[PDB]
Amino acid sequence: VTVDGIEFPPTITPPGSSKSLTLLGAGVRGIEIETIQIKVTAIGVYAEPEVIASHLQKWKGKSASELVEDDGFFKDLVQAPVEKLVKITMIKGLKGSQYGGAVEENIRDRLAALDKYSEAEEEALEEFREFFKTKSLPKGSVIFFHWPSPSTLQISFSTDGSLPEEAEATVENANVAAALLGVFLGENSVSPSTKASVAEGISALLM
Repeated sequence: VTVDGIEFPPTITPPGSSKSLTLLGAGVRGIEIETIQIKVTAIGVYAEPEVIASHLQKWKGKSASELVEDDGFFKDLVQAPVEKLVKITMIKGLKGSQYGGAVEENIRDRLAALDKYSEAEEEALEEFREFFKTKSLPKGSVIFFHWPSPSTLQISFSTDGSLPEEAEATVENANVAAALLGVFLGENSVSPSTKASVAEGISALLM
């Protein structure tokens, strides 16, 4: 499986973890320059297939096109209490503070909309901001977002693109954790391509 020349492995064990997760789908974050789509990142989404399948039973029989159009499906996915991992490979290089500010803005907008942005969420976003502050994210580098639990976010990163040995940082906050996942799979998604791919992955899995 490859996305814009970036191959996503069928499985990944999250940094520091023992549980092997399976690729559900992958896509890109696209931004436009005067109507032209530019690919900035490739995004791969991983979870435990047997396990996540058992929380999404209600969606069996539905095709990819049907899941894609159903917002409750992605909500289930986001909310499902199983281990998840998102692997992001940079296609255009960015400053960590740029990548980090963009994600933070997305999350904050989501928390605001849900009316779930209080002091705790602010402090968690600070930790998230702190992670990317002095980092550079060149072409080919990789960020790992790992949700061992829906309220626990573990982050790591390698300039190399190689798999970190361990998680570098942990952010403990249910709302921010879930909103970040939503950046990818949610109403607040930056990547319709990833969502369509994950839908196509899960559809096939449920049959």
